[PDB]
Amino acid sequence: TXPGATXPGV
Repeated sequence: TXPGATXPGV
């Protein structure tokens, strides 16, 4: 996720 908590995706 995110970041934080990447994306998704990336």
